[PDB]
Amino acid sequence: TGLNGGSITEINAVTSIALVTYISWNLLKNSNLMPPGISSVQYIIDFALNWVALLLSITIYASEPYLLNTLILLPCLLAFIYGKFTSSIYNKKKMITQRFQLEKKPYITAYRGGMLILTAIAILAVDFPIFPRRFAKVETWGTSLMDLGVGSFVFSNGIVSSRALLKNLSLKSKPSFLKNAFNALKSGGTLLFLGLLRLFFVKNLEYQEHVTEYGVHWNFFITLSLLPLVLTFIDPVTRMVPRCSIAIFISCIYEWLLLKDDRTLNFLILADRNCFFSANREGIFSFLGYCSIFLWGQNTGFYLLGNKPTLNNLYKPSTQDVVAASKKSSTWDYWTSVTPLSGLCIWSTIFLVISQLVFQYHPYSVSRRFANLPYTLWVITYNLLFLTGYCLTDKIFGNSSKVAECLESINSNGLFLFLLANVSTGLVNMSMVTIDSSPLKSFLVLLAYCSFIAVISVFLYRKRIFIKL
Ligand SMILES: CCCCCCCCCCCCCCCC(=O)SCCNC(=O)CCNC(=O)[C@H](O)C(C)(C)COP(=O)(O)OP(=O)(O)OC[C@H]1O[C@@H](n2cnc3c(N)ncnc32)[C@H](O)[C@@H]1OP(=O)(O)O
Repeated sequence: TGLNGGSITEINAVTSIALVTYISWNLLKNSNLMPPGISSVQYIIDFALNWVALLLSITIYASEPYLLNTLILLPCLLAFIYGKFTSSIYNKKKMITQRFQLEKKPYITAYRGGMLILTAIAILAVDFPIFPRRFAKVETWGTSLMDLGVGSFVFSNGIVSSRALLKNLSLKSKPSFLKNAFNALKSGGTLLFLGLLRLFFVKNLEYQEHVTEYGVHWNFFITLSLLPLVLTFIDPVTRMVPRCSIAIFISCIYEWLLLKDDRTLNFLILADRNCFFSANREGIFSFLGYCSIFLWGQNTGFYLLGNKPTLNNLYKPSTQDVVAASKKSSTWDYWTSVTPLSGLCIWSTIFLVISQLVFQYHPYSVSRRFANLPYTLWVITYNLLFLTGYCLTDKIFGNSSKVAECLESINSNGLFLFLLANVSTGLVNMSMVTIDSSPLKSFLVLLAYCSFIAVISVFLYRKRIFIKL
């Protein structure tokens, strides 16, 4: 680390392989040349498309992603054409009779699985000399590949956590104010406990400082735990204003406070670590950006988790039908009641136009350490623009009415496999010296580790075992 990072135009090219391989898998599956029953060929193809391709893209072919993105796509298209040439239900009454329910979407499963796979690879890949130094994290100002996961995980959690509000809306009795706090504590208990355990153990660890990231005591597992508890209190205010109008206000207030004078920056950068507040400045101050990211994720998760469009679902959680509203509908309810793709396109366009003008006037640059406005804009725009393609692929190929096994397996056992991967890298880091390894040895070690994780994950999934911590 310690070097200025790369650019966005390289990060996009490096990370597009996750969507390219998904499209290739869909094409190959629809080519109909594969045998119907499960076999070794299916597992080999799945493992080569999911795990190995990302490993090659991150490490060896990092200097030529455009050449890698075609050798996977073209043969599958040729096979699809060959199969198509060689080869010899939706009802409106159902939609009328259907009520409002939650549904499990496949592209969300793929989007969650790919991020976990990439995180699991890149956690260990950073300790070897074959991993380019441009992708390592940067201190204060700068952009890199490893500064995006921290925002992406918060965005994904915000997207998912809206189904609780959608479900509780159908309830005929309002839960008490003290009951939601208990629910939030129950949801965040394991993360809070694992975060607190590190404070009691750092003294025994006596590892490197790394204080400048979050502080002496603060941690990411506390930031993830405290968000729902704080956002519980916000609902009475949202009774009067839309949810996004709170994120906008918070972002504007924080940016005005940062750009008003240089005193705040001087305190944040040069102040001595004397008292508790001075020893955890960054962890406390990045909360005002993480809250905005979480709120925007929650707002985005309103029109994706349903099974049919409802009334005013672009900005409000609602279950009212639009069939009765279709009689002499106004010009507002016609535009603010959309299918998932229509909402995603509108929000992507608005955020692109806002960011393209914000980036031309901000004197400073992106900074994860403080989580200022440009970082949030970049994090949100990237995720919206990837979800748009992920959703469009399903509509083009027509499967909205399962996905590769290695994606579902890693999606169904997230936290446990994350901890297992962390322990594995911790073991390899002490079983050998990494910085003095030859490239072939490094590649073999990475391949063996990937195979071990994949085998364990699939074995847990087949036998129907789900571990909740
Ligand atoms: C493509 C890549 C793009 C981004 C590309 C950018 C770069 C990407 C990083 C790369 C650069 C290296 C890496 C940097 C970053 C670090 O180096 S480190 C980052 C730090 N990471 C962490 O701390 C891990 C955080 N983990 C968590 O927040 C969570 O525990 C997990 C593991 C993500 C998910 O946990 P969980 O929510 O308990 O999971 P789970 O119970 O399975 O699901 C929860 C809910 O979702 C529901 N659900 C699940 N699937 C679905 C579905 N398909 N539909 C609907 N609902 C669903 C479940 O039914 C459940 O519903 P409820 O029961 O809540 O009602």
